[PDB]
Amino acid sequence: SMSKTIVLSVGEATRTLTEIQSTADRQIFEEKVGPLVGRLRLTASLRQNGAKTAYRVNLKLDQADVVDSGLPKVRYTQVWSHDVTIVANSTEASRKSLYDLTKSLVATSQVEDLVVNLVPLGR
Amino acid sequence: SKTIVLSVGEATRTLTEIQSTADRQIFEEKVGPLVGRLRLTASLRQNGAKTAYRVNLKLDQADVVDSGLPKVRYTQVWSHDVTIVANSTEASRKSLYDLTKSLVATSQVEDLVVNLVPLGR
RNA sequence: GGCACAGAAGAUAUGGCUUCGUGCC
Repeated sequence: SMSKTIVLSVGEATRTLTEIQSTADRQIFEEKVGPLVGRLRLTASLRQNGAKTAYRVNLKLDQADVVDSGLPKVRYTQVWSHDVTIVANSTEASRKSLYDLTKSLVATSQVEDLVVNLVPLGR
Repeated sequence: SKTIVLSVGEATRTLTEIQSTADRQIFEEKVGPLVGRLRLTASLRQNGAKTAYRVNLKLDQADVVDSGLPKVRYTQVWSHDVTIVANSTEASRKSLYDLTKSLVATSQVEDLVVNLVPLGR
């Protein structure tokens, strides 16, 4: 209850990423299940540019593939990172619109097909 | 012609392909002035080793104020970089897809992008 | 020379870029 988390729902299941590191710049959430190697991990950071005219949100989801013939071992890692440029004097509506448009984009079957089957966008 | 349709509430935005190369495509919302049209750029490439693919997706949103003559004030962007291992299971790829679908839909992520509120509750 | 790197920093984004690091021919 008291560790901070982000909870991801995939259909009927939910997957809780527990915060394992927090610094002024950066945050790391990891899923507390399974082998200690290759746990699902979310790295997130917020940063201003030198001019203080824009922000950069970085989010990075690392999904490792662990095989366990004896003791566990990460075979490979697949990653989906995000890089969001927010302008400091932007209207809130402009940021909500970017968010709304991306939530829709990622939710499309076309983007599912691209990532899962390498099928080009456009129908 | 080729399109992708995005749905916000009861509204839709139709992005239409205006360009393609062997490994890149550019979609715009072909509505209104040419100034500041919503744009999606999509790329697919291989590893140096040919053991992985990188998918790049980038949404550029200009802020246009139309007081007679349109002008871009600023542009905000949300880009994605996806690393897909070549020999991987469809299940593992679909899982990463679903986890990210869910990640972006969280109100924590909205709070981050819209209000700069750090993640974790 | 050429190439690799989910190495680091910068960039409101042809961000298919720049610089720096490390490694392979």
